[PDB]
Amino acid sequence: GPSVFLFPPKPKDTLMISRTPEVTCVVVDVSHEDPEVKFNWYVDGVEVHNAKTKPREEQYNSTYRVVSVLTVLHQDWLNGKEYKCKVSNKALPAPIEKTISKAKGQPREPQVYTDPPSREEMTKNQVSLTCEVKGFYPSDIAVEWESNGQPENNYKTTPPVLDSDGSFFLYSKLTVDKSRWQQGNVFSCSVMHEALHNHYTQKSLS
Amino acid sequence: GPSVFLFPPKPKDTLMISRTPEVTCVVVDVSHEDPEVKFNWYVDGVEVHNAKTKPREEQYNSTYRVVSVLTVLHQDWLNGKEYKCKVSNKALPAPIEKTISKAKGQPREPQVYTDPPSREEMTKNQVSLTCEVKGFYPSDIAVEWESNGQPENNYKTTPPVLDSDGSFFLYSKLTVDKSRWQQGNVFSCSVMHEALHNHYTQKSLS
Ligand SMILES: *[C@@H]1O[C@H](CO[C@@H]2O[C@@H](C)[C@@H](O)[C@@H](O)[C@@H]2O)[C@@H](O[C@@H]2O[C@H](CO)[C@@H](O[C@@H]3O[C@H](CO[C@H]4O[C@H](CO)[C@@H](O)[C@H](O)[C@@H]4O[C@@H]4O[C@H](CO)[C@@H](O)[C@H](O)[C@H]4NC(C)=O)[C@@H](O)[C@H](O[C@H]4O[C@H](CO)[C@@H](O)[C@H](O)[C@@H]4O)[C@@H]3O)[C@H](O)[C@H]2NC(C)=O)[C@H](O)[C@H]1NC(C)=O
Ligand SMILES: *[C@@H]1O[C@H](CO[C@@H]2O[C@@H](C)[C@@H](O)[C@@H](O)[C@@H]2O)[C@@H](O[C@@H]2O[C@H](CO)[C@@H](O[C@@H]3O[C@H](CO[C@H]4O[C@H](CO)[C@@H](O)[C@H](O)[C@@H]4O[C@@H]4O[C@H](CO)[C@@H](O)[C@H](O)[C@H]4NC(C)=O)[C@@H](O)[C@H](O[C@H]4O[C@H](CO)[C@@H](O)[C@H](O)[C@@H]4O)[C@@H]3O)[C@H](O)[C@H]2NC(C)=O)[C@H](O)[C@H]1NC(C)=O
Ligand SMILES: [Zn+2]
Ligand SMILES: [Zn+2]
Ligand SMILES: [Zn+2]
Ligand SMILES: [Zn+2]
Ligand SMILES: [Zn+2]
Ligand SMILES: [Zn+2]
Repeated sequence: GPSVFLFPPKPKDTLMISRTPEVTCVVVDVSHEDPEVKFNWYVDGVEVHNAKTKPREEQYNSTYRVVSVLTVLHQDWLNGKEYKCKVSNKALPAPIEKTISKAKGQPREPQVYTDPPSREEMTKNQVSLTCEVKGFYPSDIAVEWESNGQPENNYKTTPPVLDSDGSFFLYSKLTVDKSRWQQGNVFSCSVMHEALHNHYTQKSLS
Repeated sequence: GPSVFLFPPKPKDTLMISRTPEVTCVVVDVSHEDPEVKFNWYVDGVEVHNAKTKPREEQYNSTYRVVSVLTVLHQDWLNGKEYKCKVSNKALPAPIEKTISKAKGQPREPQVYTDPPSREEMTKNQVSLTCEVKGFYPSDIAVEWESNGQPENNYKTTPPVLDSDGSFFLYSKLTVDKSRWQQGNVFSCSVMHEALHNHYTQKSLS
């Protein structure tokens, strides 16, 4: 019969109050004989009624796919509230229930350190600026680079790695030509994480 | 019917001539009515006959599982030879063929840099020694730490990350208490990779 998938908000949407985090409940393999789909949403077991369900959409494999979106409150998600999607369909023996929440566990604030290019690499035409983020929990995190208000997008970040103390770490490598680095330009590593003050911090390098 | 899975050698076994890399051809879901399994092995399409097939082994879901192991030559694997496992069974319409080789692509030698703890972290009771390995291809790689001939095992390494030039990088973080680091002890980052001389290099820190 039908199958339900429940997806969390985009991590960056949970960390910036300016943005609207949403949870998305997707039902696939809805038949033509049983096309009616009913969604019920609960927040910590309390039924809520402000969800937005889109009209069914027929797929190329002859099934219907229907989606329901519930906006979530910034503080609710961060405070660990649980979001239950309940899907009812005539072709089902009983309704399907899916629950989702923010990654659970005691939060731990990242420590952010920047490291300049080593001497050996300062013989190359391009040098690595490194941002070390360690000791954070949970693993949800965003890292960007900037200089003079404008973003520096020639960077790559490792996934979070589980450390031996149960927290996470990662590294972010921004590559700039010596041209800008030897002029003394300030480059900034920006880190977003729930456990930071305002979920934000930045460390500069020069 | 039956299914075949073909697994490569352990990466570290391919980089040390002392060791014996092996490719392993696993056949699952062999029935009781058709228990006979025949393996044929080819190296670049040439049939070879030195493989070691283990006796069938009945599983808890009422099927047989049978495994064939072919030793591979250090230089053959590194030189991109292709290993074909061919499985024949009466319950099959036609034999199943699986081919495997070393990750393909032009090799690129890693650059290894070590970075000492930043000043900010030197206020903590434990400091991070960092080993940056960048510019390597393919992504198969091994990284360890040592000091005075003995291994330093309190470390974590990020997975390889695909860089913007199509090569890979990673970082390895060894955590030691200031006790050993302030005594001036030499810690060594050891990197194994096909494209290094003897597939090995090391960079020390102090
Ligand atoms: C009939 O067709 C249905 C529609 O599929 C589309 O229609 C045609 C055109 C086909 O060509 C399809 O290829 C095409 O995609 C099928 O629906 C799919 O069903 C499967 C299960 O049978 C679902 O698989 C599950 O996918 C989860 C991830 O889904 C995200 O990622 C997909 C890309 O990787 C993407 O297509 C999805 O839309 C969704 O993408 C995210 O959506 C959210 C919310 O909208 C966004 O917030 C994100 O930004 C999106 N991110 C990305 C990267 O797009 C998996 O998580 C899940 O793995 C789970 O199940 C596995 C086992 O399967 C477990 O092991 C695991 O632990 C976990 O529980 C799972 O694979 C798929 O999502 C459905 N696709 C869509 C679009 O809804 C029908 O299956 C098909 N039926 C038949 C009989 O043919
Ligand atoms: C009947 O039972 C068979 C035996 O399974 C065991 O028996 C009983 C006790 C059950 O309780 C089982 O849980 C138990 O495991 C089943 O065989 C299994 O079939 C599935 C497919 O149906 C196979 O899945 C495939 O697994 C690949 C990885 O396999 C490695 O990792 C497994 C753990 O993750 C491990 O169990 C395997 O032994 C193997 O482990 C490696 O072995 C090599 C060589 O020996 C070593 O060199 C490594 O060091 C080992 N590494 C590790 C970590 O152990 C996957 O790669 C593969 O994903 C592939 O297929 C998927 C789709 O499924 C693709 O999407 C993907 O792209 C890729 O192609 C796949 O999942 C599984 O390996 C089989 N298990 C064994 C032990 O052989 C039967 O399936 C089952 N049948 C029925 C009808 O019940
Ligand atoms: Zn229809
Ligand atoms: Zn719950
Ligand atoms: Zn907040
Ligand atoms: Zn039997
Ligand atoms: Zn081939
Ligand atoms: Zn060699």
